[PDB]
Amino acid sequence: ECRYLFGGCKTTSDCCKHLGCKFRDKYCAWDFTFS
Repeated sequence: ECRYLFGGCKTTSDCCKHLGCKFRDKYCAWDFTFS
């Protein structure tokens, strides 16, 4: 399920688009392109 900003993600492939799961916070933080 696309875990928007601050969405519990088990991995990077568990978040929305512009978001990326970082092995640390457990949530989904922006990550896609230079912005």
